[PDB]
Amino acid sequence: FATRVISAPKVTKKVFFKISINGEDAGTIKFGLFGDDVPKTAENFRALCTGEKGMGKLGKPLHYKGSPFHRVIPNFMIQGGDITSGNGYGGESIYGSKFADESFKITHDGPGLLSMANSGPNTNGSQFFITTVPCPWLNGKHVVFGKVIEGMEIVKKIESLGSQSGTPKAKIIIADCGEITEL
Repeated sequence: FATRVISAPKVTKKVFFKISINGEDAGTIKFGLFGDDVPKTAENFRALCTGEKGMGKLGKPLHYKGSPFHRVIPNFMIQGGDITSGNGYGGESIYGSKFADESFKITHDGPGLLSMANSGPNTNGSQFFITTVPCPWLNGKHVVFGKVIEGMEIVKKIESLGSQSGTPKAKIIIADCGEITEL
């Protein structure tokens, strides 16, 4: 029994980041993941929020907790998820290698979409970005797998601390993260 006539992919799992900025609590971003459409990509993100897979092959916990938003470009996107080196060059998926592009069906139609960063075809790891504008030129290059469902004002606050070069003007950390079970 449908309680909303939805114009978007179905949200099948919910996760959250708690954000600190220069060590000060900046609130919670909640995400909904499109697990019916890209289950493997959604599952990778979900597990990295809980840390449940333990230690990765690169010697760091498979866990977003403590990782920074390392590139923040106003009027474009904010990018994070380097859980191994925390500088924008690292990261690891739960699958023991970088994994293939699952689907390009969901497109970068507006702000607040979760999408995988990469370094070419089939190089998904842990790095992700959140759009703050429509980015249709990224369609077919990056796998969209979720969206912000609460705390978009925190995304905008992060975005306002960015720069044209992408170097952020404050230290923005995923202070905590996990799965929303108390649903």
